[PDB]
Amino acid sequence: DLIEKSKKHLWLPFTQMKDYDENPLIIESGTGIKVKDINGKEYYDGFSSVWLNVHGHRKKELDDAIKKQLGKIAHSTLLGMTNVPATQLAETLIDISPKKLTRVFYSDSGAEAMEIALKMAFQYWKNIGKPEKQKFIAMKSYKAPIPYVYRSESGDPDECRDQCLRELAQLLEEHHEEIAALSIESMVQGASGMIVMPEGYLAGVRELCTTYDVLMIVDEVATGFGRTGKMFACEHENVQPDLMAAGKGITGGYLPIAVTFATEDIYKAFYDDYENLKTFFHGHSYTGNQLGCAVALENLALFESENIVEQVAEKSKKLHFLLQDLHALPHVGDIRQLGFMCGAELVRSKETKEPYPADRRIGYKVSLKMRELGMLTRPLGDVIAFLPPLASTAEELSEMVAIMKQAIHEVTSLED
Amino acid sequence: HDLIEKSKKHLWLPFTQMKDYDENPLIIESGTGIKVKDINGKEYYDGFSSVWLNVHGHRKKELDDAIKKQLGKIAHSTLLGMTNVPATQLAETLIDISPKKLTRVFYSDSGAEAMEIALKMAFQYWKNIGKPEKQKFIAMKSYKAPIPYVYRSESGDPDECRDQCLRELAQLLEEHHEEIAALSIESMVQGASGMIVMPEGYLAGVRELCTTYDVLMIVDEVATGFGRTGKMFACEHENVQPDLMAAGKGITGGYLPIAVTFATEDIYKAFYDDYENLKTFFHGHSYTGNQLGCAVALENLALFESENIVEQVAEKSKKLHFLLQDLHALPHVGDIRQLGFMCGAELVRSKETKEPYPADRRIGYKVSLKMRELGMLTRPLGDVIAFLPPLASTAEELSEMVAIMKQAIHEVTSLED
Ligand SMILES: *Cc1c(COP(=O)(O)O)cnc(C)c1O
Ligand SMILES: *Cc1c(COP(=O)(O)O)cnc(C)c1O
Repeated sequence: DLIEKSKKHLWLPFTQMKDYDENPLIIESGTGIKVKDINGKEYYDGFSSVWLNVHGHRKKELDDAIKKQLGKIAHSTLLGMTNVPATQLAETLIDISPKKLTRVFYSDSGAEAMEIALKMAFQYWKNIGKPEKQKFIAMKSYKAPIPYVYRSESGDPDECRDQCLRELAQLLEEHHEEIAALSIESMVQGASGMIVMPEGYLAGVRELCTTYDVLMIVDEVATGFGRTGKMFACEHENVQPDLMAAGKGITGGYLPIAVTFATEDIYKAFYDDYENLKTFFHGHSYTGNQLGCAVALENLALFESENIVEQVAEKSKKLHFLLQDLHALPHVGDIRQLGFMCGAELVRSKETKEPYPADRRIGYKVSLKMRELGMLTRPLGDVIAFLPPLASTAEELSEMVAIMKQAIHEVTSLED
Repeated sequence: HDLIEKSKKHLWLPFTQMKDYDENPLIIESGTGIKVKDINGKEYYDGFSSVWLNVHGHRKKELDDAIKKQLGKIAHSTLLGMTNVPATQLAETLIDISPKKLTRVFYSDSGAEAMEIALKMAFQYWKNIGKPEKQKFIAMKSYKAPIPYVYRSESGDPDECRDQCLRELAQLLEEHHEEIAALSIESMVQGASGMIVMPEGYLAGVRELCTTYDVLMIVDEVATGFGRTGKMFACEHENVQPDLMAAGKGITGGYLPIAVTFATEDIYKAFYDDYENLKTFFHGHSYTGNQLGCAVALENLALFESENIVEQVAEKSKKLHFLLQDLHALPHVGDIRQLGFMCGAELVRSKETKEPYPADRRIGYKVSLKMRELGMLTRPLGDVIAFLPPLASTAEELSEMVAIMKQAIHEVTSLED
């Protein structure tokens, strides 16, 4: 009856509370890559608690890092001063980030880190006397398209790539003098349905931004910290962001810490005598929280000593083969994967690739079937996301993929 | 030495000119009670409660234990489409201690996120119920409307100031309410603007006008929340019932980032419907309802109960007032403002010009640096020296911090004429 109480006082993020009331779920504990509910039923953490859990739950080293920091101080401010763990973590993050990035600006969430990146971009140009550069390009302000090869007319990766790059170039051509920055997810569009960008695409946008003197903001909130088989996904194409947002996996999934990385050139445009009004007057009260910073330092220590990134890249090879036989199912239209970042797009006809009408709630229905079959994930429309913890074993991966295959079949054959 | 050099090499600090940090850096290593200790071993009174969030002091044993216990279960699992135990229990406790009309808890990571969520809730509320014209908001200082600043008003009278500002609000609402979704206001004290305490009856007046003109009242309790003004929430001072209320900072006793937007049932129910009907509030964050933060918040609220912090703040605030009135007598202290443990001393170049020092003399900053050498941290708000001591501060500690502040103020300010 914590259950009937839950229905009374909560308002959950991104969720229709009527859906919640009809199918409540309350998690009590976790161990390894499984979480347990208040009835004792276990589930594989098939989405890494929304793309942030790295080493599974109750990871000893992580538990210990927080316990240790408690023994010193939980929180002191970064407003006008600093603390030991935030400073140490800043140096460590800079060691592993793309080389052009030299500064760490903390915040609480990935959304905050992105918002800061945009404000930085905007004020940067104003600070250096170019107040005309105030517009933004959001790749899906002006908007420019990212390749969606699966639903393209050519079905051709680099045709699609080149055509999208041509359209961005046109946008850049006639408005660059007015544009402060372009924002883009690194390599994989998450919320859009785990859409992996064709080779050379991200590199191409970097090139255009440099050419037309526009700051490139790269969102690594989902992709960062090993998720795609590289520490940061922009390593796949050797891209150097001007500003880079990270969060989620940074703390191994334990606590809210997020970061906006900037280059030295951006930082110095705000560095001056106070009187000169160059200061970046933004931030948050919990910025650089010791508890969160302490757990992130140990998270990173583990990446190094557990060779997590190599292990992810290795395991991703067999994972691909498991997924392709998933492709065989009558309603699996497309399989998309980069590292442990995967999605299975569901469709009513794989020949015409016509989707189900949204009102058949296929994605939701699959997620519920997987739930009863003992696995958590979150659907994106009718794309079944699969983002297993980075510590997942080959065995655990094959078990999670099997549950996906069964749920998809059991649901979609009724067409639900 | 190299910690200090590394600090200058890779950090970009919030709300701070890094050149200022570079010439006077400060790195904190630990905390005990209401004191923090830097890496050189120098100790400082936490005069601003680590920027208005520290409640019981640092390394509060019960707080530490609460987090260790929760670690033994699970650190984080999602509230996206499901929930967890600590977040569920905390929500019930929060509803019990919050204004009665507020029945729903929507978690986020920060006070800013919780205010952003309140705005989006209000906007979509009106659209959901078929009045999409209600798309603007009022921000008290979107239309802006003025809050009473009694100290440098014509009359210097609270009632007169209150009544005038309410008259301006009423006219704005009379003329534009059909286009307005919500009004946003800090509860009783404007913090960042200089710890400006609202005159008696003003907040209630705002609530009445909002109700009268069908505008949702968003009350920001991020600074005032959790005992800071000598009530659990500041809107208790005038018995006001917000439509939406933002809370953060002190919620966890100052340990961890968790935040809440409270809503009424009428608001909640406008988003509750068959999914196909498109009433859903599609916003939120990945760390919403984080177990570690919710666990420490539950123990924070337990300690509020078992030590009645709120009554103690209200009691100690009486003597604090006397100590501040003493400060008020210094040549360059123009005004003293206080509600509970939420205080500011406004510094002026002339007491009955109340002419401020030119901003470029950096008086507030200079005073804050002098307090630092004197063993006490705070942050100035322009030339207002904020004083927001942890709620657990003793009468003796309160007198000690006020004395450092007094000394710092005359020491700096006597050299500026
Ligand atoms: C602290 C504060 C905020 C912002 O909260 P953050 O956690 O720093 O993002 C909002 N409103 C008021 C009144 C505050 O004091
Ligand atoms: C998670 C996510 C965000 C937002 O992060 P929050 O912590 O939920 O605010 C931003 N960008 C991307 C790519 C994300 O995956």
